[PDB]
Amino acid sequence: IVGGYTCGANTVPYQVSLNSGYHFCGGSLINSQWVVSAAHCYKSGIQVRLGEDNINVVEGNEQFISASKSIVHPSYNSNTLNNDIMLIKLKSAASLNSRVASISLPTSCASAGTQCLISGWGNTKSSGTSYPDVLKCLKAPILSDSSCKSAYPGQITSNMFCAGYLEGGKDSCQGDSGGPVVCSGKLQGIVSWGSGCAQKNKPGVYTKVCNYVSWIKQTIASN
Ligand SMILES: NC1=NCc2ccccc21
Ligand SMILES: [Ca+2]
Repeated sequence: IVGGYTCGANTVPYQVSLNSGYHFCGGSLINSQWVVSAAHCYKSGIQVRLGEDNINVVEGNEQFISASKSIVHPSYNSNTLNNDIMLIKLKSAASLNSRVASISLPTSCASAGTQCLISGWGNTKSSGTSYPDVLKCLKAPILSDSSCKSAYPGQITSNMFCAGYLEGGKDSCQGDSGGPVVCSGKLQGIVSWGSGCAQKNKPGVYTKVCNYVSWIKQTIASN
């Protein structure tokens, strides 16, 4: 997260870290057994880390749970990042509490201009590299589809939206992928891609979760 702020420990209790020896992506807890992330975060041997603030220090509220299965969206296209969504099932259910909590799925899509909370442990610099140990947060509005498509001609599908600031300075970044965009208490986005981080006229691009609610619900009911 570039241009954001330190969230505060466990203030984003649905935020998870995906670990394969090291943090490599975010995700969102949607019930005690299931996490949503980005398809481009797929790999084998994922451990889901819940209740994290400093990802390099055991502070006492973490739960570390191996994935038993991962399900990449059937239409995911790794070339274009269309349908950049996957589901991860936990081998044992998380113990839900104030610091480990699920986030609700959309009941409809959200409007342009709606303010959202984006969070993650990704790079905090727009030029160069610095990775935080503690979770970072950013408040950012959903941008109009025309501003999104103008920024990324030929790359935006109906399964993507942009959020952030056309002036730059505030954005998600590498290492935030798979994490949440929460608007009005609903998981409306998954951190997906962008051109650079926090650059003018290049806002972040997010998977449009509201298009996937039926797929999510049916997939988790059958797995
Ligand atoms: N907003 C983003 N710009 C580049 C990038 C990489 C990975 C996730 C998000 C972004
Ligand atoms: Ca920790």
